[PDB]
Amino acid sequence: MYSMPGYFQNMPTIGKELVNPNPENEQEIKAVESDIHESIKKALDAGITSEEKLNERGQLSAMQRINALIDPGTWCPLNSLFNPENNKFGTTNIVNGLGRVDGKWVYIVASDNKKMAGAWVPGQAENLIRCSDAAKMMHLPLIYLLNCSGVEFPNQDKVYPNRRGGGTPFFRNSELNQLGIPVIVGIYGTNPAGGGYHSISPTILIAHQDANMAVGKVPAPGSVPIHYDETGFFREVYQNDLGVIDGIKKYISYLPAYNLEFFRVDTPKAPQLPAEDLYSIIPMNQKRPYDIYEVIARLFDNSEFSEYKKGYGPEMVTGLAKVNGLLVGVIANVQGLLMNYPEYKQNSVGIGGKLYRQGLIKMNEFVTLCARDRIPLIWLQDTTGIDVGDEAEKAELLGLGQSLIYSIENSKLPSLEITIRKASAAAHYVLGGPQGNNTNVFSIGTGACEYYVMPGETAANAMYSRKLQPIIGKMNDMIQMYTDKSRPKYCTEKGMVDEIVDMTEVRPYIQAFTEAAYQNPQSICPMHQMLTPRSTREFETFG
Amino acid sequence: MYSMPGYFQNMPTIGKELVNPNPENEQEIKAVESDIHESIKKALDAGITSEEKLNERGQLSAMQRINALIDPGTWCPLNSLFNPENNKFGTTNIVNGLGRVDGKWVYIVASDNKKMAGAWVPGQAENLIRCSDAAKMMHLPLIYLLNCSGVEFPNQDKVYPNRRGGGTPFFRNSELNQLGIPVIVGIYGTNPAGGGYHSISPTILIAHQDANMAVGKVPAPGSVPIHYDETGFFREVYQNDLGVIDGIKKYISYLPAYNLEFFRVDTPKAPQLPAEDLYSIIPMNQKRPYDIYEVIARLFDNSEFSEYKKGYGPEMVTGLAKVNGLLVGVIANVQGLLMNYPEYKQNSVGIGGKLYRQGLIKMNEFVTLCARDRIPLIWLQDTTGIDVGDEAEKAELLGLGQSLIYSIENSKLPSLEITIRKASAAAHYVLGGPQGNNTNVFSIGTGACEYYVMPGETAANAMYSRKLQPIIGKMNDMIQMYTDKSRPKYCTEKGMVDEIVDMTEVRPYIQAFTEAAYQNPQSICPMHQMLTPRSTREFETFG
Amino acid sequence: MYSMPGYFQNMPTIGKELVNPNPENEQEIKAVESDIHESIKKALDAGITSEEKLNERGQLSAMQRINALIDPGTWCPLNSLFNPENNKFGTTNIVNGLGRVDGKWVYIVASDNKKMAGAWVPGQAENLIRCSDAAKMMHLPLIYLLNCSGVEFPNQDKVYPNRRGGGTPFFRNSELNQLGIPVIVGIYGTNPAGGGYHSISPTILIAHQDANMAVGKVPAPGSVPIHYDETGFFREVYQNDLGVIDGIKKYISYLPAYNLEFFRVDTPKAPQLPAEDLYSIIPMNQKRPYDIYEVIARLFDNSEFSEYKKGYGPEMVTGLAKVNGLLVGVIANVQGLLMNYPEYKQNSVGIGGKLYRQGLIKMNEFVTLCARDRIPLIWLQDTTGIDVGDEAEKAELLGLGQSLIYSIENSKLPSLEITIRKASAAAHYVLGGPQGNNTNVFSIGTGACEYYVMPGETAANAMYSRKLQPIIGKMNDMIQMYTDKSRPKYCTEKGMVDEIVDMTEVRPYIQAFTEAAYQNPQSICPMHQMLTPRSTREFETFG
Repeated sequence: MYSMPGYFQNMPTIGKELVNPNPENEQEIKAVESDIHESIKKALDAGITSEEKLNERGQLSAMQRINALIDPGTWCPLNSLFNPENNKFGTTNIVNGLGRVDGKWVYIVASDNKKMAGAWVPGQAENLIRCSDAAKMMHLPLIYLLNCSGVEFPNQDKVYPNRRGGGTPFFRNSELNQLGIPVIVGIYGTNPAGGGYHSISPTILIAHQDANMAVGKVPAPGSVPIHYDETGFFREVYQNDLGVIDGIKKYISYLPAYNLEFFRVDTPKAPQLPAEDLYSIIPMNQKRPYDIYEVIARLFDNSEFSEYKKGYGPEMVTGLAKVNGLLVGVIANVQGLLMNYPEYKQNSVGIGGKLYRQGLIKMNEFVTLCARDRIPLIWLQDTTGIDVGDEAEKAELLGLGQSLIYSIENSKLPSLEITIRKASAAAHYVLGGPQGNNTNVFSIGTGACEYYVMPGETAANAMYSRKLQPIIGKMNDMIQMYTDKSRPKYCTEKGMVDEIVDMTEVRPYIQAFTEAAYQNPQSICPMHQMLTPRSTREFETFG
Repeated sequence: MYSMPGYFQNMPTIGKELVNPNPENEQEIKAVESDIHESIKKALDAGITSEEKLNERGQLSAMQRINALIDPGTWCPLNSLFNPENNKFGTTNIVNGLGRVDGKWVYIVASDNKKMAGAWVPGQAENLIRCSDAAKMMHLPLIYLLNCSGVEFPNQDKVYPNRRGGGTPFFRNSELNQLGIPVIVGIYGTNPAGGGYHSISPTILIAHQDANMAVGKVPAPGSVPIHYDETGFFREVYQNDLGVIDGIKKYISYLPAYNLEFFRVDTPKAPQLPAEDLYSIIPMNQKRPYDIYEVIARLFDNSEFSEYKKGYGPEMVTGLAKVNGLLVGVIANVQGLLMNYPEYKQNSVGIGGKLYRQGLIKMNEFVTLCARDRIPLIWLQDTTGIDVGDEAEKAELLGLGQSLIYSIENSKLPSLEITIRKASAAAHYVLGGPQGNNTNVFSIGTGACEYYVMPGETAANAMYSRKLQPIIGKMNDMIQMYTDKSRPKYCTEKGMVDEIVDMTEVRPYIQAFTEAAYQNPQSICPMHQMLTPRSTREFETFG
Repeated sequence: MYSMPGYFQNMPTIGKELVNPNPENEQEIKAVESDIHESIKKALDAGITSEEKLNERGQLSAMQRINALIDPGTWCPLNSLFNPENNKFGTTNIVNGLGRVDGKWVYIVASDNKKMAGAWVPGQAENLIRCSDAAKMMHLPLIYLLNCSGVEFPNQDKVYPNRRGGGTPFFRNSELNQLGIPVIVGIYGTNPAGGGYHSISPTILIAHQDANMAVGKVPAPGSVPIHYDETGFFREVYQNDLGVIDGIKKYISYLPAYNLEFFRVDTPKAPQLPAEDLYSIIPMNQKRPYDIYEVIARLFDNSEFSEYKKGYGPEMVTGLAKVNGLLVGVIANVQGLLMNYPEYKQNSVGIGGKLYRQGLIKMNEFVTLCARDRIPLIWLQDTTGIDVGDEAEKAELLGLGQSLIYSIENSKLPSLEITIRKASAAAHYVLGGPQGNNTNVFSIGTGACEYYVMPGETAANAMYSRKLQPIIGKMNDMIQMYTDKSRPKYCTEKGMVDEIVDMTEVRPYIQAFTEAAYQNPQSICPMHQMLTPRSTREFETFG
């Protein structure tokens, strides 16, 4: 009951059973992961009010609202620790991510009512734009669990004005609507001005009986007697938080969505090798290489993988894989030394994690093929950059990196980026990096990830070279600075990567992304009209 | 030789001769203006190298390159003092704005080679995105005068990574290209990594004989012997800065552009009343009202203006005007008390600068009419917000403000916003504010402008009310804070408004915007098929 | 002064000097050509009034208006003999095609005022839609030389009503406008109803002093005293036909257009081998093969050609060429027997003109590559179909033909199709056939062309096989029928091919198409970001 089994089923299998486990490496990754989890716990509990205190007053917390809304085990948080402006509570006062509601993936934004009743705080507008952008790119419904008191008077200058401030999301909600993407808001508590516009901008308004939305024992402006009884802007009103959630569930049940079976090329299948091995496979020792095929084997269905142009551009892996039976294009760095590579140099060894002419061209082609086939791209980054020097320049490397950018921009397909370890240099950008604002929905990273323009020592040796012990002290300060400012938690705090996820969460996020991309795609390529599988086949049989 | 003179020529004239000039007011505005000019002067001269020193080494400064490129008197700088991250030199290391080249308006970005040879600095990516966005919205060619050494090692974390960092503009350049908007780069000096990608991302590459672009007495990687002789990426090479500029001029001469006469409905005509009167008309005393018609009379052709729905929504002026013979829709706040207004209240007086039901609906309609007619919108803001209270709420004010946002988002036309004085509350957003990222090309402000969520005293009285002398001291601190953080220079430094312009520069910026919007529009409504003029007429004759 | 000379200049040259000329073949082609020219002459002179009689009355003919408008030698007529409904005068009462005006290519439609003063006749709406569609696809200005008396009362049922009747072009003109494509009308004589709407629908209205346009010694409704003096719909009025033309020239001079130099990769160069040899090269004996490279050598610049995947899919030629220095992708059938081909059969010989797996995939890829690179496609058809049988079916031939359709539809680029000889079967469709209404601007054919579903004898042998002399008489009748209904003139009369052009006119039409496509393209791929040249190179060097 699937198209072209000859192409899409019984694909080459990859990966080996993990013969030599590494407990110390696993220990190190999990300690990054534990720290992430601990920080999130702390950030979610931070504020001026507790879950307990809110509950007594009649209010669920953001997470209680989310957990009430979603199918169990489907919460994929993003921007959990996003806090670029260093808010004391450690958050942007919203909780956001992907969740599934009776089988339909939705993008969720929940005001954190522990923190000045979900007030605007520095960094929040940016966080919200990342949410609407994800919804836009995926053509995925946006859900607000809204409890927003608007602007705090001390810091209005950082939250009220400007191109990408508190006013942008209301336009972003109109754009979503004009693109045919529904926004659904559950309206809680007092929402004047900023919250009022967050309340009115969505497609569907579900209100709490005690909630209000307004421009700005006299009742709070724009309560239910007004926005239900008079204006009719509140389409439905409910006694309590859970009723509002169930109202939301109801309108979500109304939303268009494919039965994903329509797009499957196979029965969903678990990987053949366990994800827990990733804790041994992906080295915390950034100098150590690993086999990327072992990672791909553990993230994609049945450890199946159909490689595009294997042997050409061996610094990269590009090929098709399946996620819950759905087609994705995977683009992943190869680690390790590459003998007699690259081809434009004599007697040379190539460094895995770097980009050369063939990998760039191979990627350009693959993106373009997947673009045409409407197959979403998942990028697995572990990169140290593009090859440098005049031999690299003559090999067109600069133009090829940019060609890839162009190819990506041309794809107009939702894309996921996963930083396995290193996100560095121009390579981070061109490898479906978060800099492609039209394509990259968001990015995630493992506990083994790190982000920099270039390595600490490279930067230090560069800026201080012209010293031809105190200078060596400045150099090592810079190196440690670069280390400090490239740790997973710091990177996600600045939003360089949207979420640091556990090794056992990577596939789930891939599953969430892929199923959300196929939920209601805006463009289709029938399987029998797909070019990637054919060109892939032809390369294997013709040379 | 123009369509429908009966509609578009001999429009009602507006404005009176300035009978009572105000030298003190003029003195106050010009002192803001002088401070702006002084700061710009200082910021342009700041850095590690002088114009003199660069010239000797063979390099023109950003401004010398710009002035060499553009028709005299056509430079309309934007973001001159944009510096949200507080860079010590006071700039984002680029100089940007609109310029005209042999009659064709272009968007210009010039690396400031006085400042670490045009290195990436905090705030620069954002500044650059404002440039590409303007080019996108207007379908206007983007010109780089590029001299970019890439990343400074101390601050890479603030400039290299993230969704809207140093990598975004390369995607933004690809998008421009895919939208059919050409990017032209004059490549100066050393451009590794970041500069390399700034060099390769454009459509046309004009290089200086000593310039280089690269991924990253051995020659600097990717010099002319490489990118001219080998790769051919440098399409043209020139001996000197001026040759590069002339190369750029040549490719600009190749670009498509209407003779604006095609779109004119009239001979360009100067306003009938002089702009210097604006210095008396627009009060620096923010409590004093003024006649907006006196402003509109001095900014638009022949002081002509064709008002839409005069008498309905008297808190707003909406109507058609001409800019160098071209049709624009003007939306401007009315100042002064409005007797027996608004209509949903009894025995009431309306405050000019505020938005009520009729003005919102009138604006919704006018935007929508202009959208259909492909007439670009110029918004003149002097606003204190939307009417508040449950009578305002029953009058649908929240929904109408949002309707306006939707209408704006629906217009998909380039729009200019000019803050005459007050940019405050939700009103700033909905009045074609910079929060509409798809529509507002940029925004400008006069020396009389000020930006806040709400007035200082309102915020102070709000946050401290529940004190039922030291508290009054905290309140007055906040008030002074709000004043500090709402001055024209501060607002433009944070990019709340892109440029503070002289009263005598407002029309020129309007002329630059309008002519740039009509230079190569992506959509046309023939004049005889326009609805705005007809509906306007019908309202005047039918009631 | 061009990008990447290493890729785009000094391309492999092709073709040989014509050693053995064939006067009889040349005689046969030219007799088809002479017949075409004679028929056009006759059709242009047919009607109720002569050029002489019109001139005396103050009216130029369609062709005099066209010749007055265009640069000499640039007229590329289309649909000259289009007459599907068998109008007695042999035309659709309009004259249409491509013309150049002071260097700007435009699409021209001229009412034939010899024939019931340019009245609506059967087939005319369809002819007009082919004109607006071409203008749309190429983003090329549409010019009406209008002299249209509207509907003839005897045949209103065939011209007035329905989805694609006399009313469609007015919507088509609005769409052009909304797409930013200007329509310019010179209005001559009496234009009531149908002509009135043809007059009002354009962007720019230039009227003759005695002309009128209207909904429907009392003056004809909507004369100059009305539509100039009152309504202002006539933007300009002129004394005479030539003044109107010069008015039109003026507004055309106002239109945006690239200097084509912007897009050139080389100096325009004539082919190295003369086109007159095509008269010997292309065999009128449909059983005889020829070398397609000899044709490509004579149509494209400097007989240069950069082949994509030479040796793979040898039934097709796909590669880049230059037309007046501009990049085009060429897709052409290979003639002759192909030893040991195709690959999915054993001990087989392939027939040139047929499509097999590799050529289909190669074409899919090339279209997709050119799509990404924004390189317009020129298809040279000489085809007898796609390989048949279950070996062809297992080789996915049906799915690959459809994949190609999908690829073409995905390209969203203007495309030209030239039927060198045979346009038959599904192959005609998939080879950038006129059935791709979003992509194929129009199609042209040589005097050696012929169009059928399948050959006469194939159809005869198919329908009568089950006769297991009078039946052989029915079969030969059908064969002769198929011959009758597949001749160049008949095919163009039915609009199967838009124009039959002389062998020496093919390149000129290619030059007209290509320059028109690059005049104002809606999307750009910078040369250094193009993938086709790189993938082409990589195939040559890697295997």
